[PDB]
Amino acid sequence: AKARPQHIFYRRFLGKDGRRDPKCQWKFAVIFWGNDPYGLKKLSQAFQFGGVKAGPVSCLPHPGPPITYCVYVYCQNKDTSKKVQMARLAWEASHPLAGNLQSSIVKFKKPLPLTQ
Amino acid sequence: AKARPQHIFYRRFLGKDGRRDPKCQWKFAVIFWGNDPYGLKKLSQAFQFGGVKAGPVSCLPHPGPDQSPITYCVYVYCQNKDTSKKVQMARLAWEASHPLAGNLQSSIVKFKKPLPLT
Ligand SMILES: [Mg+2]
Repeated sequence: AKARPQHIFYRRFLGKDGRRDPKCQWKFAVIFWGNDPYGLKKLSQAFQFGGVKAGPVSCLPHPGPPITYCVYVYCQNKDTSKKVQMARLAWEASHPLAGNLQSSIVKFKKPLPLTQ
Repeated sequence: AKARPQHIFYRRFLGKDGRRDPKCQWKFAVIFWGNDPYGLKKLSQAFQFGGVKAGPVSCLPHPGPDQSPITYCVYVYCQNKDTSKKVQMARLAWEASHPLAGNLQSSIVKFKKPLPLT
């Protein structure tokens, strides 16, 4: 529903990257974090392609003595991950509505079983 | 509460790596993933030190067509790559120590930018 235009933006932005190469192992990702969770929720729903899959929204730990929500985006190759980092950054500049998420590229040693 | 014995195992195991070393930035972590949430929950509650902080349990995606176990995971954020591997060992010790605990797969994590954890 609400995350739909954002989805199409990434759809043509990522281009070839969205399609999945069965050989590549899921070893990199992009973590987005902000204070407004529903924004991340729409980001999570938007980044759903064969080649780029976002996990659900969750938190980072903070010592109690404001919650920080985050969403992890998993991508087949390091090249793609940077692209996702740009993709959102473009949307943020493109659409003034969208809040400004901080982010960081993620590097896994051992691959993950996203598929097969 | 139920993850008290597990917490104390790590408390002594990690030793000084549990401390802050405040100069350090958080750019490393360890992702644990398996098919049993509540084991990961207990892990998450156990890993809670000044130098090692675990996020809550979450999932990894799967595609609609794929038959899947609905695997869950927890991130364990750290000071340095030094602590991150130690974390990986710490859990493996507990897994070999206590046969009860299901054997989680895991992976050391590396971040580009530091995360806001202080
Ligand atoms: Mg803006």
